[PDB]
Amino acid sequence: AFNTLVFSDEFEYEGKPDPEKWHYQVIPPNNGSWHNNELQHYTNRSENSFVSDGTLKIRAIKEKYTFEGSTKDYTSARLNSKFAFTYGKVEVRAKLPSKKGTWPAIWTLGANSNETGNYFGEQYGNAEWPACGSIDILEQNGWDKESTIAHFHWSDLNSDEYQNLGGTTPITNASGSFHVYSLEWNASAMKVFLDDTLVYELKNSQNTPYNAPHYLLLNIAMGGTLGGDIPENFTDDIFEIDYVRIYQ
Ligand SMILES: OC[C@H]1O[C@@H](O[C@@H]2[C@@H](O)[C@H](O[C@@H]3[C@@H](O)[C@@H](O)O[C@H](CO)[C@H]3O)O[C@H](CO)[C@H]2O)[C@H](O)[C@@H](O)[C@@H]1O
Ligand SMILES: [Ca+2]
Repeated sequence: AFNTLVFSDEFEYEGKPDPEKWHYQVIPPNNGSWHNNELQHYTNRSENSFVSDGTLKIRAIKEKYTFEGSTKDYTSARLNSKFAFTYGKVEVRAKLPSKKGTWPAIWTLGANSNETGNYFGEQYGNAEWPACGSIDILEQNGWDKESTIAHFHWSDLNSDEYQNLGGTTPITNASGSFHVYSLEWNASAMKVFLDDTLVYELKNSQNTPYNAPHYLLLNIAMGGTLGGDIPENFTDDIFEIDYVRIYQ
């Protein structure tokens, strides 16, 4: 159904993520910290993201880092697409971090999120999460690298009731072998796959925030709710992305 390519990055250049395509988040949203009790700051430096040899790397590092008076013990990157879209098929081919404590994600936020320091501000609205909606195409927690997560977080348009549900699936060699993490999203349903396996399908409806533009996020959080305990010896780890493609 989704046969027209509308956004892609094949990462076949060298240096910073293409600034026509990617926006960095660096300002923490919660008084000097990220959410979910996560332990990193996110930066735009070559320490934490770079493109080389046909692939994007996001790299989390145990490193003391201070931003605007708030010191953390880890650094990473959190990218947002400067493409916003309503419906489509998103495909991201990647290798995931292997190390305990890492929490990689490939996900979306409604573009009316107005999250601090994002790219779209109040252009589309001002719907504080979860009312803006989100789709998790991929997460892994810190303690089980043999499973992936797909999940949805939202409140219905006629509600302040927060909903959150999804599924998981087994994965083999998530760090050493590329897999394709994908979403097929239309007015009827949102389906998340790992290669050809359906991880979760949620029916769409007008009562949901999944009928207006979303943007993509790519990140590695450290610690926090799904990162869990980080080994004392942690040095650094990479989330390597061969491409992002979006079709409509
Ligand atoms: O909106 C203010 C509200 O924010 C809540 O923080 C949420 C985070 O819980 C949420 O975490 C993401 C997960 O839902 C899941 O989508 O996967 C991603 C990637 O792993 C997680 O980051 O992210 C949204 C958007 O940044 C935050 O708004 C606080 O918990 C809550 O107290 C506060 O009111
Ligand atoms: Ca590539």
